[PDB]
Amino acid sequence: HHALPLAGIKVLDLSRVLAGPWATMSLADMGAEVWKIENIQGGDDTRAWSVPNYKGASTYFLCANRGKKSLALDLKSREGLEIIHELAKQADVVVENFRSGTVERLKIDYESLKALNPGIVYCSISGYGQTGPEAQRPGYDFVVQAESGLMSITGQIDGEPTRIGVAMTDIVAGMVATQSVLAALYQRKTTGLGQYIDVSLYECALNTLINVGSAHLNGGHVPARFGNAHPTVVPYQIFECSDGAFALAVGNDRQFAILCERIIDLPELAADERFKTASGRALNRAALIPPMAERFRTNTRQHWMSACLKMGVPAGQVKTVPEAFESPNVKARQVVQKLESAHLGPISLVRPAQGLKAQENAAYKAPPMLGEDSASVLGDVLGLDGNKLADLIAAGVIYQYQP
Amino acid sequence: HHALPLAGIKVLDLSRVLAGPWATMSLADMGAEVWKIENIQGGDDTRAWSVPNYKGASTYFLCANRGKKSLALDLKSREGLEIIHELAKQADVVVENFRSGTVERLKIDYESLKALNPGIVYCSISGYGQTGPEAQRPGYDFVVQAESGLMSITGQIDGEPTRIGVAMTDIVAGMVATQSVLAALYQRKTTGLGQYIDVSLYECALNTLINVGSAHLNGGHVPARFGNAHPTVVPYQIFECSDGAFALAVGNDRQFAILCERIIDLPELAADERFKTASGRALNRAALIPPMAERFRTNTRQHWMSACLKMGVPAGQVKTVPEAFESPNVKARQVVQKLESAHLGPISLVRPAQGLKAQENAAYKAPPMLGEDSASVLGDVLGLDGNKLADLIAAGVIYQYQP
Repeated sequence: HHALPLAGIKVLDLSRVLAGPWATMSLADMGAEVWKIENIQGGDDTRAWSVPNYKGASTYFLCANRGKKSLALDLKSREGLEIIHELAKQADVVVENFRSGTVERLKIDYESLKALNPGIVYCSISGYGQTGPEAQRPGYDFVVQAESGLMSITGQIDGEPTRIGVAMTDIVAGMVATQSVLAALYQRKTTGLGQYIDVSLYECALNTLINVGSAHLNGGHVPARFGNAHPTVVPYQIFECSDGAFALAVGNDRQFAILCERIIDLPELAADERFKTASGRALNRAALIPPMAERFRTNTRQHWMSACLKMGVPAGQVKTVPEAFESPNVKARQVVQKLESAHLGPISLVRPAQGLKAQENAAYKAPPMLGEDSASVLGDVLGLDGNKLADLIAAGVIYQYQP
Repeated sequence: HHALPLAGIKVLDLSRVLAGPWATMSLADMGAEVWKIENIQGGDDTRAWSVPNYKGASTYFLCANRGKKSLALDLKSREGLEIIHELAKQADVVVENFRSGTVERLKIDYESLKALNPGIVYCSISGYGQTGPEAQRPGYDFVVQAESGLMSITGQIDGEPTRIGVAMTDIVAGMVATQSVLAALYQRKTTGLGQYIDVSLYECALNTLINVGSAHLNGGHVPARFGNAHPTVVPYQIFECSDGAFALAVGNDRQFAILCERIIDLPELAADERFKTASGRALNRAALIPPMAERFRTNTRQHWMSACLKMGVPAGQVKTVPEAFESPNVKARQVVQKLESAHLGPISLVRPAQGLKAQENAAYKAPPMLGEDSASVLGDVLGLDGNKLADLIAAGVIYQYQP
């Protein structure tokens, strides 16, 4: 109905776990055809992560594999490699995040596929990059959160370093890789040529240090833990109320004055030279927060949030994940999306966030069962007849999901 | 030397704070020319956030404004709007994250600029989107972390919900917006037309719930707090050693067996049916972790990490941000980047993570001073002569940084 930007782009998706699979899911969400190549023995690693499960299937797998066609294949087999190379001749993009040396060992490395298809955009996501001393080193989100410095600044001030409840660095690396693939496809419209992309999970994590890292790199400022407070914006933190906590976020000097004179009734704070400007509130933070905290404990959370809403002071409340999906805009903008799996029935996912108009009424293929699309991809893309498909199954080269 | 993918792309950057500025910095990192339009009174909001500062300048501003030309301008002035519209006729992209209704009030909204330039790709980043009940509502990273459910799952199990030490959701929204702009530019090479993009910070945050959200949406599983543990992968968490903590990450059943039989010397665990598979280790987590934790306290952190490295079990250590920038690959791959500011001297930043080869030897403009490039942009892009530039300065329409 509404054509998506990447229609006609074909992706040979060798990725697994989360970082790569999120990149190719995103390319699919923007209109690409994705051929998820999976090992016959269990396929993507996330398929084995069956705690929790929906109707016996990994829920982890569901979150990053919308819109993909699953071809279960024996990559080490002689016949399986031939299939990969025939598909690479048709492919616009290749994405892989195997351990170091795997693609070379399997002859699906960039140089091998480049000879088959010089226009191919080849994207490799690795823990620490393809060069340097730690190139051989495995990359996991939890390790990168520890070593990137994200954990050292996250958590309670006196508490221990804390990880994020999700694998945020893998998501970031997948989003960065999506940018790289898109920009290389854009350049290919002129040069006609592909190229190799080396995305590093660790460098993606370092990029997320933003203001904390730039202060360290410029002036040598040593990072500190601020808990639920911010290191530069004040008052920008959680405050305790009589019945519970609420998040207060003032961005500009005008909002702070409104808070003091119209909501918490401490007009002297807005008059004080220490607290008038945002730079002054950070310096004199120690003197500003305590009187505010005392004032907030006098009323309930709903009282303060209603006052903030009337007066225009940005405030929010800590919501559980189930509460978040009940928010008014989730219902209004139809954020939660219903897809139909032939075998699992309806599957609900958060819709793509790119904000392209052609995505609103787009119909998305549900996350595939292992090998759900083996015969469809081989028939449509390579023209394999029925007889050849039966030979491949008998030899164990391919697997097709059977109800 | 090495041409970048977006060379020749021109961006009219009206964004401020972090989400938008990160999107246009990324477009600049991939080769675009960016015209950062800033209010004469202080410019970007981050410029006022001078705690911490380097040589008196905001370090926060430095992290998201590499590669941009700063034009200090009075957007409400009659002459300033004319400049914006003349630049929009030359622009390939527009990016804005003003409060709701600002662009309409200033006549820089999408419909106004679309008539000037039908090919313009217009990207608007908002807190909750451009439609629905909360469209008028302000969007701040701290509020979205609270309300998206990220805080409810992050932090110690018995502790209070905790935010991330950086504004991760704004970074994610900027990265998503970069994808949207790129995909729309790719489609424009065929259709010849621009389009409007509506990126929602809140929906970008919901996308990051990945496996936690998909389990909730499929099977109604209620999320729980796991602290430094993972909800689905075991043993994947922090363990205490005699002298301190270390992060252990086993992804596959083979690594778990090696850990038990070759490192911690608890071979019975690998033999137990409960702990043999990853799905079984999550179910029987309560019985597996305690014996492992007891075993780790018998030796030092360095002993266990050395053993993990020899045997191939992925492990890591919690590093401070300064420690992270001393890691071997940061030095080898030249991750930290030195730029020259005319007025601040050398400025160090983390290099772009897209992994394009043309970025390795690219030279990047240092983050600009307010109005550092006002005369250069007006002269080069609009052909304004010296006499006209002097009139604009005298009337207060533009500001040029003076040493």
